[PDB]
Amino acid sequence: MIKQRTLKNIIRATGVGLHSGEKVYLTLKPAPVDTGIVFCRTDLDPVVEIPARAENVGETTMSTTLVKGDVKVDTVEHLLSAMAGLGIDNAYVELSASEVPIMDGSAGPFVFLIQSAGLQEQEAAKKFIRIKREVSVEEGDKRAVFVPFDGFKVSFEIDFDHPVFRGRTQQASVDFSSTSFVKEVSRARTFGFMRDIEYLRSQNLALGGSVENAIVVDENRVLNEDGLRYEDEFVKHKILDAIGDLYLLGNSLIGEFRGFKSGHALNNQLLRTLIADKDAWEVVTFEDARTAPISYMRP
Ligand SMILES: CS[C@@H](Cn1nnc2cc(C#Cc3ccc(CN4CCOCC4)cc3)ccc21)N(O)CO
Ligand SMILES: [Zn+2]
Repeated sequence: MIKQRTLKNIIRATGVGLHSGEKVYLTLKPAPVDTGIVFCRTDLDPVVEIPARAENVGETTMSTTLVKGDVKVDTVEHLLSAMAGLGIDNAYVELSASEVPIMDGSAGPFVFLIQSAGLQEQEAAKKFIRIKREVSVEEGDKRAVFVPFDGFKVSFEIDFDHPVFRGRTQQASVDFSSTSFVKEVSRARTFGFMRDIEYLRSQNLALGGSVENAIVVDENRVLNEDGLRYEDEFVKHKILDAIGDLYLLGNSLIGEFRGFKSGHALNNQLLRTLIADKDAWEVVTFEDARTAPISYMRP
């Protein structure tokens, strides 16, 4: 069977919240079968526990925020993308502050931390959610859609309001094999335009931003000394974001996501619309990994 996965070992990181500028201590702890990904704030008493689920999303401005009462965990999208990409089912994420650290602005550092700690296969079938029918949300010219697909595929188009490298649009389609995430998506950094960033900074937002954790685009050219990691790093980063939001379903998807200008807010609306449309999906397991539509890397 395709088995659930957790971490072999506890692993620890430190970093800064890009939004908050706060120093945060991050601990990833192994968890047992059918735990899911569960966030908790170690700096509160009592400690509060928030499953990484669509129903616990409270804010979607610039990032996905988990909320339970007045306790928040901000910027979950990059870490959840790493845990989706590697097929982690079960883990505790323990934070000393209200925001996941930004690291280098990609999922790369999280993937390496997880893959260092090692993956542990567990004696329980991994659960998948199979898209059996098309489900779409729109807001003006923005679109997000789930369509049936025997595997996992993301198609994404961004549409800037001015040309960047001579075009307003950037498109990528990734049909995921076991290695696609690590090779072609995980290293894609977050980005902003210099005028947007200066405005955000003025409003006391993006207090942990730097060239070390974000691509800065000064109108139509990249400011960062060493340039881009991928030709279309920007759309690859939006694919990373969508993968992190998708994992809030709490099980791995069999199907295709297609986004046109779809950010955390519309991605979250698509999740809620899919969940409400129960005839469009079904939970499934694969007792034979060899006949499954998805395969993960060896543990
Ligand atoms: C979780 S990130 C999010 C998208 N997002 N939301 N807010 C963001 C802010 C930034 C930033 C920035 C930044 C600020 C200051 C500097 C330094 N200065 C520059 C040059 O001049 C002087 C020195 C550098 C860079 C980048 C991405 C952002 N996201 O991907 C959600 O998914
Ligand atoms: Zn992002």
